[PDB]
Amino acid sequence: MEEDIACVKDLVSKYLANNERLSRQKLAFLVQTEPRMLLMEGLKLLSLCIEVDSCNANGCEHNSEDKSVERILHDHGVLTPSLCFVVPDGYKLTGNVLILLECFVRSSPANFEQKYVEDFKKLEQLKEDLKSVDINLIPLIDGRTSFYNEQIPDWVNDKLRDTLFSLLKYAQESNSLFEESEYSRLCESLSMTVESLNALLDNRSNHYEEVIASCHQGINNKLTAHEVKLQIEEEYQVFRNRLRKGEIEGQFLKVEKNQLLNEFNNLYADKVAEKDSVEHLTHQFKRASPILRFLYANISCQMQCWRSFLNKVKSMRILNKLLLIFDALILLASKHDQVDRLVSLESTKKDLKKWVERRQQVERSRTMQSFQKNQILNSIFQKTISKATTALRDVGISVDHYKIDMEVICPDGYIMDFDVSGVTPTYIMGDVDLLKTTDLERLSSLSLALVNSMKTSSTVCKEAYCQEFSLGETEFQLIYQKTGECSKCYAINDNRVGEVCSFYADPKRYFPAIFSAEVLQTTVSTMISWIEDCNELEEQLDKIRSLTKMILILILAHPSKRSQKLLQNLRYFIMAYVSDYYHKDLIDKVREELITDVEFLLYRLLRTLMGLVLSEDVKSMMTNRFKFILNISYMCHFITKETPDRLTDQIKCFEKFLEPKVKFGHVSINPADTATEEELDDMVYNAKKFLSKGGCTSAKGPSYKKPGVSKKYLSLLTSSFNNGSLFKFNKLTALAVSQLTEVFSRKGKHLLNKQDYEYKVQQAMSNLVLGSKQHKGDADEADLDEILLDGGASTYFNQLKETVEKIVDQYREPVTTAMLKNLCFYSQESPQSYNSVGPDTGRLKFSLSYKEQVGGNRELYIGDLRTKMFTRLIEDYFEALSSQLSGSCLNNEKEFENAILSMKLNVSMAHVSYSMDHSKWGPMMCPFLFLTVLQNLIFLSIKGRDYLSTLLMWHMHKMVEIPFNVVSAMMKSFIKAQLGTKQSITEDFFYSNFQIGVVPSHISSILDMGQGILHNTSDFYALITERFINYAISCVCGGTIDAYTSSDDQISLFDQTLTELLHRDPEEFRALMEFHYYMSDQLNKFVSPKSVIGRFVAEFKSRFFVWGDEVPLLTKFVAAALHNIKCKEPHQLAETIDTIVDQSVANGVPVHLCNLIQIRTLSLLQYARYPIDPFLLNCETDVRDWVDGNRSYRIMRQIEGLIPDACSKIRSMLRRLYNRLKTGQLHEEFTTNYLSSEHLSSLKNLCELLGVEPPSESDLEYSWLNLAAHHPLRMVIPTIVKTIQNKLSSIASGFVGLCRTLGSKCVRGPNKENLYIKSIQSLITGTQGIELLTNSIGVQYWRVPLSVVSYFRPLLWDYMCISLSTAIELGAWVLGDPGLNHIIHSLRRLYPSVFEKHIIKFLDLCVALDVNCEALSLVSHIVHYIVLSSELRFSH
Ligand SMILES: [Mn+2]
Repeated sequence: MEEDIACVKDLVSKYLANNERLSRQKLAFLVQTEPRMLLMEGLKLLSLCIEVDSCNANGCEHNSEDKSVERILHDHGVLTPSLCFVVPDGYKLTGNVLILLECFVRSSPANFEQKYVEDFKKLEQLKEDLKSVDINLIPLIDGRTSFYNEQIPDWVNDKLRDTLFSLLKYAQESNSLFEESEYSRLCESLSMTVESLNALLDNRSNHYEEVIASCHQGINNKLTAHEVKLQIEEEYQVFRNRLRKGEIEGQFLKVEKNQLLNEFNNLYADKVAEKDSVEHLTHQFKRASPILRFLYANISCQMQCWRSFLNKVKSMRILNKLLLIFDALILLASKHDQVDRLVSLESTKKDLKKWVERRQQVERSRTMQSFQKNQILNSIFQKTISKATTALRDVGISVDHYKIDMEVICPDGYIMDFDVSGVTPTYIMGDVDLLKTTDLERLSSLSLALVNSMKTSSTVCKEAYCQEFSLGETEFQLIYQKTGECSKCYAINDNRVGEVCSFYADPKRYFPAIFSAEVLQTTVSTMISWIEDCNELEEQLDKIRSLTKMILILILAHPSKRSQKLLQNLRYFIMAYVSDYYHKDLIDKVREELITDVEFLLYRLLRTLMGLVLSEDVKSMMTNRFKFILNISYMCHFITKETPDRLTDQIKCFEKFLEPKVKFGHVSINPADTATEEELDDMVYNAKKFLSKGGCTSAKGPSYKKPGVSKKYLSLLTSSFNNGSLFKFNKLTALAVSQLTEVFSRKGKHLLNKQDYEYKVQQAMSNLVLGSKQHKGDADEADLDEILLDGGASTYFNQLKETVEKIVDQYREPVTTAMLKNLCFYSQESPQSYNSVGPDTGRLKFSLSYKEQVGGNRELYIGDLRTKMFTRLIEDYFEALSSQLSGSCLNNEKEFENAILSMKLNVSMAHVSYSMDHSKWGPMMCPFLFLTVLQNLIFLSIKGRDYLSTLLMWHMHKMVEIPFNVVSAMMKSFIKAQLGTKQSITEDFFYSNFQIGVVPSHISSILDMGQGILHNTSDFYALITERFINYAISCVCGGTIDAYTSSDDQISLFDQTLTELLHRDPEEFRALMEFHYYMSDQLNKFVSPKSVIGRFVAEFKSRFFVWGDEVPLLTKFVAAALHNIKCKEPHQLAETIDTIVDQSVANGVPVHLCNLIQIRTLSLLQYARYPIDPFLLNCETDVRDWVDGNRSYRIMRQIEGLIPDACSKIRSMLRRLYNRLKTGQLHEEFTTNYLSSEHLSSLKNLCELLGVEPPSESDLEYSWLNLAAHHPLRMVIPTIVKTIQNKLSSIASGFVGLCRTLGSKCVRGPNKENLYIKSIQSLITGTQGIELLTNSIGVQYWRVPLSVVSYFRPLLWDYMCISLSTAIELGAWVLGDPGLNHIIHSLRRLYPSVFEKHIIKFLDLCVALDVNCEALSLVSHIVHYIVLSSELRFSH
């Protein structure tokens, strides 16, 4: 035993680095002969060296004596109260800023992220607590995946761990101490960790057997193919016989196009007259809304230089009264600009009324008088301007400042009297034709004004803030009082006469109309040219044009979810109108609640448009009008989707989640990590009730909306599948709350002047009453007591105790190797012996949230990494099972493409195409149903499926978290209803009767199946059920039905037999479809009322197909392109925009909109003072050759259009090179002639090698600004390394941030110093070369670079490498006339990168051409199209 101990002490005696504290640990280490003490001092040595590399790597002072944070601040003299006992690894105190460091090692990813978020939550607790002791805390977590360090070699450490593990093999150690929980925890903690985990005990406590018994209750799952057919035929015959006087006929009808219009016009008859002329509509429209009234009317430099200079100088450092001095300078500039702001809009966009200005000026002059005469004011002005001029000497000067020296020359001889004497002398309805752009231009100006008004800094009569926007030789002013991001009251006014219009909106919703002026008009023109018929010319096109323009402008002027949902129900309605058989309950889901009298006007416009489009004599064509109406809906897709209200949307999504639960009757209250008797009993009872589902054999069978699957149909399905025939200060604020509640009760003379008081008492009550109802945890899954600890981070414990007891009193009136070994060596809590309910660590803890979608708030389920891995295991197991099948279509592009081909082929033969959407696919499904359909299968090649069964059972008992905002709002509502509108909905009564007991926080039920958590299981089940139902229908009527399913929206294709049947017998077809509805409803596959069947359109995955061509679907992609401008480096922003435009042009959207959207994006970049370099965004005025072309191709195209003749010589030399780039002249000579070090001498030698030399004295004269020539642009080394490392707010706020960062410290230099863009512009200013732009791109300028400014980059080298990449990528026609293998190859070429970053024919060249430049789309593209005939003939 002691031989290998002497070998490992010899090993430490050889391979240890010389450290004194490690010689102290070596001194206590080598004197130990006990193996547990050798393991403790050895792992303490290793984790101690981890703390050495952590504290020395992060610069923190090492905590060796296990000093707490209160000990750290206690030794520094910072008095803290009794806080949480946390022992950090390293600490560093710098003034009032403390830095804490904690490090750990984990082998498994779940314990790594788990201890990561546990230590993250503890350091956020210390962050808020020491923030309440006024200390800015900087937490640092150094989590390491390996046991390596900077002290012991790798194989020596592996020999150490294999030596200690070679000491763990003896039995007397584990028999003596360190029992099998800590022994398996230690031995598995030192492992290198998986399907079918088997290191468990599987203590099923008589519960799994009961569920298996309830699953095999009456299901045969063993029948042959002779009883199934007879059973199905008998049941269908009984159903048909019942369909005469019994069942509700499946609620299927037959379209009467005129009746649908007469029902849509009379729909929603709250207050709408069904007689509206176009002229009266326009008259009401141009005077409808105050914003709408602001446009459609009959309206009719030294100051801005000073304003900008003052802003930029005030921003950084100058002082800290300052605003007073700046406003005084503004008044002097205005009074000297006598011969257009009047209220003197000062810095930060604020104005003063010229009255208190004189008063505080008198006060300042009197204070300066007592400092013992107008010259002292001028002297202060020179002091301030001198500080300004030196701060601008730093890097600015007279950079386009246009002679700010006026206040230096004129007022030297000068006066309050002059100022006041200069200040003292200083309908809404119209007819603007709907043919010009003035309306849209005014809308764009107002939208830009709002978006820029969002940028208020908010530091520290009419003292509100103002923004400016100009017009056709006039200058308006927007006024707003409250800053921030919330909806406010805005006022548009002028200075001439009144014109003070007012409204109340939200600024961050008006983004999609900032610079869109020629885009929308072209969309409208295309939509109308789509309707160039031979019948609607009789005075109808102008009405349609006015209607579409009014619709667009009303949508863009008023963003509201109501109009969005209205036009979505409109696309559903038109899909139903064009079809053959629609659902009877359709119009119930098309009517909505509309308010504010604007949505009613929108509905009147839509009704008139539908009447003008779908009147008599339409039988000429139908495709164009259908496409037009679809485009009007996806024109409602223009509205920004940014959750206009958070709390109401969360309440609504939670209500949609919970209503079907209480309708069933299995809502549970918070359990605690265990399994009591009553909940298991009611679980089994409701699982049995889930299977009752009385069929049509009874007298009340077709309930048609109740969840639950019938036992007989499930048994039939399982039997047909197993047979080879289916698929083959606290006290004072609390007393303030109490006295204000007393006021609310009795003292009502002062009605409401306590808004801020209302907020603070609301927050106090919500934090206080929820402090006594902590809804106990004991799981520590990173989110159980956050907000209650934020509110509690500044409060004492006994304080909370006395507050909660006094508030309930006043509320009753109106009515050991455990801890020292955890942090060093072994991991966190690991899965242990689990019951049939949970993993013995939790109970599959999930949490709910809402998702932003243009249609409706989708539900989202989020969980821990452990649960995520369990669900991923179930997911890919069922994914393998489904890939063994073929009918499914979720993610495999091959089968989806096959579905598209089959759909096209079927529609081309004028057959019937059934569409199907399933309502409430989330809640109506159930994991128990999955367990029951799985347990009754065969699946020949077994054992190991019991693990899958218990995993699926873990989902049977799962928990969801109610957000704290919801329960706080419910408590406020209950208090308001108890102290002081009687519309108690089911959820409110549920919350109230729960509050009578204990408040609920966690919910557990049966039929939840959180969306996305079990996606592939749902796909598998839906595939099986759809195939079985189609087989049943083909057996009943002798037909053939194909199906394609995506787990929510499915399509079905009927053969010629069913089409002939529909053409011959409508009654049998209606009976067959009602029987399909009955079958799909017996199993939990409820059909949504939006499902329509017909032979004109096919609805699948938001892609519509008709006979002939396919729907171009323009406006959806147009409005998508107008959106999504985030806060990134504008190169990546242009990448994203070009990708979206490439998808759009892969579609049917006419090219002319590509160029317009790109011009809009370039204008948005121009407005942000960001140099329009050529490599930023693609060329414009594009040819129709967006096919077979990459982004590099379009960059090459714009450079060739930008260079008249040199590109021709470059193309000639490159063709001669590519002819020599073949065998015999391999790239080794070229890669050795790379020469990316000094200059373009490589190309000089290449062109002089085989002919024409380049035209010098003009080639180097062309160069562009690469601002990221040394480092990327920061905002608060090639790209290959970024790809290797990646291998392992609102939308308007993004644009606001983009404009903010591009003005502040953004770019840095080769000296590790930050600077501005205007810094570079003031650095060049000329010096042999001026911008020399061409069509809006400020590019192409240099004379002879050869040491002060290296930000430039020649055009010829970039064009050369990009042309080489484009040529080797695709084709050789581009020179005409108008994953891991790459890593291995980069390791082969780059010698020093082998020890720095390790973790065929032309690949060497393409990877070589990426180390120098970073934006030429190489790595991104390495790892169908519909074009018009005329645009193709326009191609070159
Ligand atoms: Mn659908």
